[PDB]
Amino acid sequence: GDWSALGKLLDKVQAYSTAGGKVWLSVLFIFRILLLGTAVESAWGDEQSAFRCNTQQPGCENVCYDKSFPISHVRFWVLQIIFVSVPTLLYLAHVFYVMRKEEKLNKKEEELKMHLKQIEIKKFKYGIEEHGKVKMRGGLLRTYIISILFKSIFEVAFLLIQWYIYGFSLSAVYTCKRDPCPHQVDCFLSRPTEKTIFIIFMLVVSLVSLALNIIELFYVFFKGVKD
Amino acid sequence: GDWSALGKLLDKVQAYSTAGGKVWLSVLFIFRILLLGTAVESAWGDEQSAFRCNTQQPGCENVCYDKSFPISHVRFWVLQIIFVSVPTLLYLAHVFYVMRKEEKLNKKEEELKMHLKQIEIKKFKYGIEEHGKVKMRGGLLRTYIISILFKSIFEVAFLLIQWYIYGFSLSAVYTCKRDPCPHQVDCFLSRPTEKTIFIIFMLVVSLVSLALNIIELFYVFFKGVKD
Ligand SMILES: CCCCCCCC(=O)OC[C@H](COP(=O)(O)O[C@@H]1[C@H](O)[C@H](O)[C@@H](OP(=O)(O)O)[C@H](OP(=O)(O)O)[C@H]1O)OC(=O)CCCCCCC
Ligand SMILES: CCCCCCCC(=O)OC[C@H](COP(=O)(O)O[C@@H]1[C@H](O)[C@H](O)[C@@H](OP(=O)(O)O)[C@H](OP(=O)(O)O)[C@H]1O)OC(=O)CCCCCCC
Repeated sequence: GDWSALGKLLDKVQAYSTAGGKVWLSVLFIFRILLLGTAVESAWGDEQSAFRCNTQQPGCENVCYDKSFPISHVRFWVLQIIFVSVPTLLYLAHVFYVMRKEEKLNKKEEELKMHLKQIEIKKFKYGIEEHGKVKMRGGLLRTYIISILFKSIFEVAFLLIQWYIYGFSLSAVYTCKRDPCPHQVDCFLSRPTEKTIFIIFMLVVSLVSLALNIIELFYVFFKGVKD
Repeated sequence: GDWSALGKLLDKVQAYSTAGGKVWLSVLFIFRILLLGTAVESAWGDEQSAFRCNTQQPGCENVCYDKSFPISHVRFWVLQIIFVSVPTLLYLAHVFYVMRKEEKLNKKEEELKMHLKQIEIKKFKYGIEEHGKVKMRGGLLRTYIISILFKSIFEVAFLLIQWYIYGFSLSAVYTCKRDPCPHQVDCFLSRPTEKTIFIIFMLVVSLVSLALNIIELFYVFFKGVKD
């Protein structure tokens, strides 16, 4: 694949994050990315060539396959993985902006050495005191919360879309009724059992990730209330 | 074919018959027998090999053909021709019995030459006077009438059966729904137009024959009333 850039960026962002965020990144790296690339994507290797129908009408097989699978599961999961990673990058960008502000303020104070008072109050407001121990307060906390909410809503929306379109199982026999197939025809899928097992596994993984980020949000809210 | 024996017997029986009976025998020989043997039977030469359906399920073609054609038209017409010829043979047998009685009575009278009175009354009762001019009176008339009625009822029964089973036309496309064919399949006949034309022609011929024998019955009833 080509997941090198996204993996590198996630490795860059995982340095400064909460424990729940680190666990979420770890499970995303292990189960969502590694498992799909290694063995899951090989199952959908001949979902088109092994598909066949019980007719001799030309062109009915392509129409029935297009009717049966509007979009492959592997591509759907890739799109989901892409769409549940942007807000972390947004948080990384905001952290880098905070770092730039810290560097400029440090340069100004080094130049200086009531200005000290305002420099210190600005360094405390952004949570930059130890030169490498950026804390979450004011803006970073807001960005983190909105990122968590966006990730959760994207995941639940994708789950609902998948539930509406396909369901959570693949029957061994599919009934096709569309031109130019005369009347109704019978078509047979390929590897229904493995696909059902992997779909259930991915559903479980998605639910676990949802619960994990919910726990992370609750913990960060409690930490904010602590102050 | 093997119609030689029946044709010979009909040639034997046509010697002594009414004009309507002779015309009926002529039309039966010309249109019913000659036409069917010459060209009509060749049309149903590949009604099985040219039949095909739009499926690749093994054994569906035979089942659909058996569903479509319970009995071929040619065999039905042959059976009809056979079943609308027996009563003429029965009349021929009765005429031969009358001839035997005439020969025995002639032998007895030649032996003799009040007995003359009874011989003459028996020769008049059976209508045997001129030694070769047998007339219809008493028993022959009854046999002729019952033969005509039996022929008419057989013909109308066969016509009704054909109307109930097939109809009077063959559509170019037939819909088949029977195991092991999955759902419904489309099957295509062979030479629908020629078969429809010949079916209509045979129906017209049968109606003409029915009208002819009705006219013959009316004429013979009038002749009987004449006495
Ligand atoms: C049931 C758990 C409920 C809490 C779950 C909390 C989340 C969880 O499960 O792991 C993350 C957590 C915090 O780790 P993290 O390094 O971020 O935080 C440490 C500590 O918990 C305080 O946050 C700070 O020290 P102190 O306290 O001011 O001296 C300081 O962090 P910070 O403030 O400078 O950033 C750290 O010493 O790890 C723990 O071991 C918590 C202690 C209890 C671990 C044992 C379980 C009670
Ligand atoms: C509209 C027709 C209505 C009648 C249709 C009648 C049926 C029809 O169309 O053809 C058969 C018919 C009878 O022929 P067939 O030879 O059986 O009978 C002749 C005749 O008609 C009488 O029956 C008898 O003679 P006669 O009269 O006693 O001297 C004698 O027969 P039979 O008694 O010994 O067995 C015969 O001379 O032929 C005709 O030419 C009828 C005369 C009219 C022909 C012209 C048309 C009027």
